[PDB]
Amino acid sequence: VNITIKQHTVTTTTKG
Repeated sequence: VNITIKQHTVTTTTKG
């Protein structure tokens, strides 16, 4: 899975 990862990455990436 790369959904949760990409998600948890939005926390440190704040991608919109």
